[PDB]
Amino acid sequence: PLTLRDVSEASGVSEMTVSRVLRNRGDVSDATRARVLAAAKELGYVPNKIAGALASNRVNLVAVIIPSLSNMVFPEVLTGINQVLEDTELQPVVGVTDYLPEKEEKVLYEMLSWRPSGVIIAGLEHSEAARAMLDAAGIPVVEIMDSDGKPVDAMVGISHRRAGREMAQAILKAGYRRIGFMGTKMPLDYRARKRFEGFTEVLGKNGVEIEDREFYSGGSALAKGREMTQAMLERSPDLDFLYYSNDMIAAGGLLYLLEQGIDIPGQIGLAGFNNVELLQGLPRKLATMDACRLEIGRKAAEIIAKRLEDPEAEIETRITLEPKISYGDTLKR
Amino acid sequence: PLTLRDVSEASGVSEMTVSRVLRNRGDVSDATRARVLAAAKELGYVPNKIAGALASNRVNLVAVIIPSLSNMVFPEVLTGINQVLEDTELQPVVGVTDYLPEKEEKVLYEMLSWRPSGVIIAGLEHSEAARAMLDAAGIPVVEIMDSDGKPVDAMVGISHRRAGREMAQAILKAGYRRIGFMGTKMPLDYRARKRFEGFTEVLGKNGVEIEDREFYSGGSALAKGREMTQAMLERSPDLDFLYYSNDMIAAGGLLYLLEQGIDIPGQIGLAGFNNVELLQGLPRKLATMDACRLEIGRKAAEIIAKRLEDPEAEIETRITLEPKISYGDTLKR
Repeated sequence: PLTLRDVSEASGVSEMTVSRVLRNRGDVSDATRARVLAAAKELGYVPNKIAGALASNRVNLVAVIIPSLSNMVFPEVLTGINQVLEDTELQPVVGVTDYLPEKEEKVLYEMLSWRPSGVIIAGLEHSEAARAMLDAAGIPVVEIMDSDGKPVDAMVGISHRRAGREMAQAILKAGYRRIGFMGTKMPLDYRARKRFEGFTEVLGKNGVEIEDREFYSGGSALAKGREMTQAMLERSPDLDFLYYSNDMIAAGGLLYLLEQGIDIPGQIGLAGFNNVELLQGLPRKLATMDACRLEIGRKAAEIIAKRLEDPEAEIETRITLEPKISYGDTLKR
Repeated sequence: PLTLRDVSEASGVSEMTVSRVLRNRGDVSDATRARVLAAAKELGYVPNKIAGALASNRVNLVAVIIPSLSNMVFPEVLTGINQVLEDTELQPVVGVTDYLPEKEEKVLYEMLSWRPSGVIIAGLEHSEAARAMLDAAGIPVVEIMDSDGKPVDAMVGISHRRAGREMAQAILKAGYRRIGFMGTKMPLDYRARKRFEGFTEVLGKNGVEIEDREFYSGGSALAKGREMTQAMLERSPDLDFLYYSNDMIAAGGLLYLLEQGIDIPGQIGLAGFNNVELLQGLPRKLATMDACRLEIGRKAAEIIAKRLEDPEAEIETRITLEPKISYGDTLKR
């Protein structure tokens, strides 16, 4: 339970003092200061830093609202965020939405009621109520991962539309026909859907129609990649190329194909998305594209950091990154 | 920055009434209570719920302090925490510590200054002050994952010493001699070290020892497991079993061996720890032991939830889970 009337018995000081020192209030000699502070540090007493008004006087909490920590996209984004804010000032905290508009709305509401200093949130699609909240927050807001839309305030991401188009072009160039696509967390993941639309736009444009497609509404996973790939290949045995919404499922498909002794890319080419580290420990190098996860995280915390230092900041807020396709050895012939 | 006045003018009622609807203090009819709430949502207004000082008045935040989100262990614990708190008015928030004591203390301090309603923190080893804060807090505190040492308050986990000891029992029994051990994130990960210890013991008491051993200071990685394993069969090509600190690196080693066309557990068997979903997508089924990730998180949340609704309750706060080894391929023989 421990409280103030306890820092006194140790600090041995009146009652009055303790406060005047904990929040840098009065003068108090350089000795009486580190006198009570060190007394409370022995007890484990931590000053109440939240007791305070609405905006203007906010807590050092930076709200990081993302869809999932189960893939391997955001763990890296958060790592970027931390490095930048590690310059002890603001404290990043993560809230998970599971891609549900409804839960994103409920989570942002909760965190906003705590009066944070900043908000870093994933994607550009939100419910009407959630969008209204990000608009009426008197604090900086950085929407991350996607730049195929209209940001509320700040933005840092890549164009998923492009990601899809580029991959489709490289595959057409490489000479594949009879494609086939597999994606997870659909239709909830708006970015994966955009990548698929970019892909689709180019193929049709060149008179090509995807031969087969498999969409799973649940989460990404290695097992799911093996399952979908084997199911699709039995359904459409003559496909020469498989495009996955992400590296994880692609990895699962890779291991299944190799296990079946199929020639990659001789018979079948493959490509995924995100360029996660896990790709470096596989027997073959999967074609993919870097989602720029680390940089997006560092840059997002970079904005919020400046904004809070110099209100009149006056610096770039909407950043669009353009990663390149890592070809590996599963696409080019 | 929107204010009550904004909600009042768009609602048609007095700020005093808006406040009573929001602070849920009045006796306002549901017709006007609904008109006010409906107006707050159109505007994007979020009520400041941080008007409570120190002990007695806490925010509805649940501090979830863990070391990493980059392994494949904690995202799952978090899912379990979320499932249980889904019902409640509590909102879990995560803080990463990178396994560093000094940093765990900084994160714990910051969050404790926001006066949370509960704390879920990984492990039993904390700095002097960090441990003191946890005990000075007047809230439910649950230490998760490790059940070895002594807790400050609540606890949910497994004995990592037992884990290593059990995996040693099964290994020796199957005939293996000349064991190799690979670990990652040591000496930062106390729990992995505890597993290595119980593993050693059973082996030393049976007159057996690790032929080749390599500890790694960095993070788990499928690629790292791959490199490590290759540098060990090149250094000591006569090993017959490889025990890994976690499944991530084990999976890397596994793929490598099957790539080298060797038989498992024919020429050499292998095992890990955690039992991550990723294992489900591999060509062979790696022997390992469940870390009870999901269950631990649900149970920690449950403890915090029940101790918040009825501080007088009296419930099981010290829980030790006992998972059993998961065989299949790679070990039995």
